[PDB]
Amino acid sequence: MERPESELIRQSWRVVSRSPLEHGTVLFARLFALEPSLLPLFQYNGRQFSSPEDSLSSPEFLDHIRKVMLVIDAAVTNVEDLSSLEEYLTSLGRKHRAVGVRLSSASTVGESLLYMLEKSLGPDFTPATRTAWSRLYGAVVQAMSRGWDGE
Ligand code: HEM
Repeated sequence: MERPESELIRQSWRVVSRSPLEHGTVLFARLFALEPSLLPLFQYNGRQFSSPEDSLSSPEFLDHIRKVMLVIDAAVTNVEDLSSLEEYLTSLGRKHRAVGVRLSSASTVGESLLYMLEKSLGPDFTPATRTAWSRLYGAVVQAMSRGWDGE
C-alpha cells in the first residue's frame, strides 16, 4: 500500500480497535440487513439463526466477530507490506471453502466494513480514507481468493 494510504488506515483503525466487538457488531448487523441470506451460513450447536438479532445473542458468533476483527487488525498492522500476511490470507480463503462458503458475497462484506468505518469516523471518513480502505479490502480479498482457488 502507498505511504499516505497506510497512515490514513492506521489512524482510522485506532478508534475501532479500542472496542472491537462493538464495532464488529455494527459490521455484522449491517451485513445481515443488506443480505439476510448470509445468516444461515453461521450455524452453532446444530441450529440456524431465525433473525439477525438472534446472532447477536450467540457467544459463538460474537467470538466469530472477534476473530474477524483480529484478522483486520493484522492487515492494518501489515498495511505497508501485505505480502507478510499472504500465506495466512490464502489459508483463510481455503477455510472459507472448507466450510462450504464461496466468496461472491465479498463486495457486500466489504460494504459492511466501509459502513462501520463511515459511522465510527463521521467527518473523519474522508474520500481518501474510503479509497484507502477499499484498496486494502480488495488486496485482502484477492489473497483470500488465491487460496480459495488453485495455489
Ligand atoms: C466473502 C464473503 C464472506 C462470507 C460469506 C463469510 C462467511 C464466513 C463463514 C460462514 C465462516 C464460518 C463461521 C463459523 O462456522 O464459525 C467464516 C469464517 C471466517 N471469516 Fe468469513 N466470510 C466472508 C469473507 C470474509 C472476509 C473478507 C474476512 C476477512 C477478515 C473473513 C474472516 C473470517 C474469519 C477470520 C473466519 C474464521 C476463520 C477460522 O476460524 O479459521 N471472512 N466466514
